[PDB]
Amino acid sequence: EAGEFFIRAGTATVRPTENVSNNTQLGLTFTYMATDNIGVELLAATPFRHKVGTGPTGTIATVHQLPPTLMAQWYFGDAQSKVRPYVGAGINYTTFFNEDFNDTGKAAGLSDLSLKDSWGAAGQVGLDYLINRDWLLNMSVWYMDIDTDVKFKAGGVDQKVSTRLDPWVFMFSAGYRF
Repeated sequence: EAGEFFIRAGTATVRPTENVSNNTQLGLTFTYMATDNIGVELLAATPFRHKVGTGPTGTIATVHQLPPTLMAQWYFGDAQSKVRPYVGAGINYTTFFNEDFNDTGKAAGLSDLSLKDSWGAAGQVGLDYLINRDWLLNMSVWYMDIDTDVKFKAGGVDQKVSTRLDPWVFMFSAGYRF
Protein backbone atom coordinates (compact mmCIF):
# COMPACT_ATOMS: atom_id res chain seq x y z
CA GLU A 1 0.00 0.00 0.00
CA ALA A 2 1.04 3.61 -0.59
CA GLY A 3 2.56 5.83 2.09
CA GLU A 4 3.63 2.68 3.91
CA PHE A 5 7.03 2.31 5.57
CA PHE A 6 8.28 -1.16 6.48
CA ILE A 7 11.50 -2.88 7.53
CA ARG A 8 12.76 -6.36 6.69
CA ALA A 9 15.23 -8.31 8.80
CA GLY A 10 17.06 -11.51 8.00
CA THR A 11 20.13 -13.00 6.39
CA ALA A 12 22.09 -11.27 3.63
CA THR A 13 24.66 -13.48 1.89
CA VAL A 14 27.22 -11.93 -0.46
CA ARG A 15 29.03 -14.00 -3.10
CA PRO A 16 31.85 -12.36 -5.08
CA THR A 17 31.87 -13.29 -8.76
CA GLU A 18 34.22 -10.99 -10.78
CA ASN A 19 39.62 -16.22 -5.22
CA VAL A 20 37.40 -14.50 -2.61
CA SER A 21 35.09 -16.10 -0.04
CA ASN A 22 31.42 -15.63 0.81
CA ASN A 23 29.99 -14.21 4.01
CA THR A 24 26.48 -14.06 5.46
CA GLN A 25 25.48 -11.10 7.61
CA LEU A 26 22.46 -9.41 9.13
CA GLY A 27 20.59 -7.48 6.46
CA LEU A 28 18.08 -4.68 7.06
CA THR A 29 16.02 -2.98 4.38
CA PHE A 30 14.10 0.26 4.98
CA THR A 31 11.55 0.47 2.17
CA TYR A 32 9.12 3.35 1.69
CA MET A 33 6.23 2.98 -0.76
CA ALA A 34 5.78 6.11 -2.87
CA THR A 35 2.79 4.92 -4.92
CA ASP A 36 0.88 1.64 -4.70
CA ASN A 37 3.65 0.15 -6.87
CA ILE A 38 6.74 2.40 -6.61
CA GLY A 39 9.02 1.92 -3.63
CA VAL A 40 12.25 3.48 -2.42
CA GLU A 41 14.39 1.01 -0.47
CA LEU A 42 17.69 1.26 1.42
CA LEU A 43 19.75 -1.87 1.98
CA ALA A 44 22.08 -1.90 4.97
CA ALA A 45 23.98 -4.69 6.70
CA THR A 46 26.44 -5.51 9.40
CA PRO A 47 30.05 -5.43 8.12
CA PHE A 48 30.93 -8.45 6.01
CA ARG A 49 34.18 -10.41 6.30
CA HIS A 50 35.78 -11.86 3.16
CA LYS A 51 38.91 -14.01 3.01
CA VAL A 52 41.09 -13.39 -0.05
CA GLY A 53 43.28 -15.94 -1.81
CA THR A 54 44.80 -16.62 -5.20
CA GLY A 55 46.16 -19.80 -6.77
CA PRO A 56 49.21 -21.20 -4.99
CA THR A 57 49.31 -18.70 -2.12
CA GLY A 58 45.91 -19.41 -0.56
CA THR A 59 44.20 -17.26 2.05
CA ILE A 60 46.72 -14.40 2.23
CA ALA A 61 44.47 -11.46 3.09
CA THR A 62 41.15 -10.55 4.70
CA VAL A 63 38.93 -7.54 4.04
CA HIS A 64 35.74 -6.16 5.57
CA GLN A 65 33.13 -4.10 3.77
CA LEU A 66 29.79 -2.31 4.17
CA PRO A 67 27.61 -2.16 1.03
CA PRO A 68 24.62 0.15 1.57
CA THR A 69 22.43 0.44 -1.51
CA LEU A 70 19.62 2.79 -2.58
CA MET A 71 17.03 1.45 -5.00
CA ALA A 72 14.02 2.48 -7.07
CA GLN A 73 11.51 -0.37 -7.17
CA TRP A 74 8.40 -1.56 -8.96
CA TYR A 75 6.06 -3.95 -7.13
CA PHE A 76 3.80 -6.04 -9.36
CA GLY A 77 0.14 -6.51 -8.49
CA ASP A 78 -2.23 -4.13 -6.73
CA ALA A 79 -2.52 -2.91 -3.15
CA GLN A 80 -4.62 -5.97 -2.15
CA SER A 81 -2.11 -8.53 -3.50
CA LYS A 82 -0.70 -10.85 -0.83
CA VAL A 83 2.00 -12.02 -3.28
CA ARG A 84 3.90 -9.05 -4.74
CA PRO A 85 7.18 -9.64 -6.61
CA TYR A 86 9.33 -6.63 -7.36
CA VAL A 87 12.26 -5.48 -9.48
CA GLY A 88 14.67 -2.76 -8.38
CA ALA A 89 17.46 -0.61 -9.77
CA GLY A 90 19.79 1.88 -8.12
CA ILE A 91 23.32 2.71 -7.06
CA ASN A 92 25.59 0.99 -4.54
CA TYR A 93 28.23 2.45 -2.24
CA THR A 94 30.81 -0.02 -0.93
CA THR A 95 33.44 0.85 1.68
CA PHE A 96 36.33 -1.40 2.69
CA PHE A 97 38.06 -1.39 6.07
CA ASN A 98 40.30 -3.51 8.30
CA GLU A 99 42.21 -4.82 5.33
CA ASP A 100 44.98 -7.00 6.71
CA PHE A 101 47.32 -9.72 5.47
CA ASN A 102 47.80 -12.91 7.48
CA ASP A 103 50.95 -14.76 8.51
CA THR A 104 50.94 -16.60 5.18
CA GLY A 105 50.85 -13.37 3.17
CA LYS A 106 53.12 -11.30 5.41
CA ALA A 107 55.93 -13.78 4.74
CA ALA A 108 55.38 -13.23 0.99
CA GLY A 109 56.59 -9.62 1.03
CA LEU A 110 53.08 -8.18 1.34
CA SER A 111 52.02 -5.17 3.41
CA ASP A 112 49.67 -2.17 3.53
CA LEU A 113 46.44 -3.42 1.94
CA SER A 114 43.66 -0.92 1.22
CA LEU A 115 40.72 -1.23 -1.18
CA LYS A 116 39.24 2.10 -2.22
CA ASP A 117 35.55 2.85 -1.84
CA SER A 118 33.39 1.94 -4.82
CA TRP A 119 30.19 3.22 -6.40
CA GLY A 120 28.24 1.26 -8.98
CA ALA A 121 24.92 0.09 -10.34
CA ALA A 122 22.78 -2.52 -8.60
CA GLY A 123 19.92 -4.68 -9.85
CA GLN A 124 17.21 -6.35 -7.78
CA VAL A 125 14.71 -9.22 -8.02
CA GLY A 126 12.53 -9.87 -4.98
CA LEU A 127 9.25 -11.31 -3.76
CA ASP A 128 7.00 -10.29 -0.86
CA TYR A 129 4.54 -12.80 0.55
CA LEU A 130 2.31 -10.62 2.72
CA ILE A 131 1.02 -12.69 5.64
CA ASN A 132 -1.34 -10.06 7.07
CA ARG A 133 -1.53 -6.30 7.58
CA ASP A 134 1.81 -6.18 9.41
CA TRP A 135 3.88 -9.31 8.72
CA LEU A 136 5.49 -10.53 5.51
CA LEU A 137 8.05 -13.05 4.27
CA ASN A 138 10.60 -11.98 1.68
CA MET A 139 13.30 -13.15 -0.71
CA SER A 140 15.50 -10.84 -2.79
CA VAL A 141 18.45 -11.32 -5.14
CA TRP A 142 20.83 -8.42 -5.74
CA TYR A 143 23.38 -7.92 -8.51
CA MET A 144 25.78 -5.04 -7.83
CA ASP A 145 28.45 -3.68 -10.17
CA ILE A 146 31.43 -3.09 -7.87
CA ASP A 147 34.67 -1.45 -9.08
CA THR A 148 37.35 -0.86 -6.42
CA ASP A 149 41.14 -0.52 -6.53
CA VAL A 150 43.52 -2.94 -4.80
CA LYS A 151 46.55 -1.16 -3.31
CA PHE A 152 49.32 -3.07 -1.56
CA LYS A 153 53.11 -3.11 -1.17
CA ALA A 154 55.00 -5.97 -2.85
CA GLY A 155 58.33 -6.12 -1.04
CA GLY A 156 58.11 -2.43 -0.19
CA VAL A 157 57.02 -1.52 -3.74
CA ASP A 158 53.61 0.06 -4.26
CA GLN A 159 51.15 -2.12 -6.17
CA LYS A 160 47.91 -0.80 -7.65
CA VAL A 161 45.39 -2.98 -9.51
CA SER A 162 41.75 -2.25 -10.39
CA THR A 163 39.30 -5.16 -10.17
CA ARG A 164 35.67 -5.74 -11.04
CA LEU A 165 33.79 -7.75 -8.45
CA ASP A 166 30.07 -8.00 -9.46
CA PRO A 167 28.83 -9.88 -6.36
CA TRP A 168 25.47 -11.54 -5.80
CA VAL A 169 23.47 -10.77 -2.65
CA PHE A 170 20.80 -13.22 -1.48
CA MET A 171 18.48 -12.00 1.29
CA PHE A 172 16.00 -14.25 3.12
CA SER A 173 14.12 -11.91 5.45
CA ALA A 174 10.87 -11.14 7.28
CA GLY A 175 9.34 -7.69 7.22
CA TYR A 176 7.04 -5.71 9.48
CA ARG A 177 4.73 -2.76 8.83
CA PHE A 178 5.93 0.41 10.55
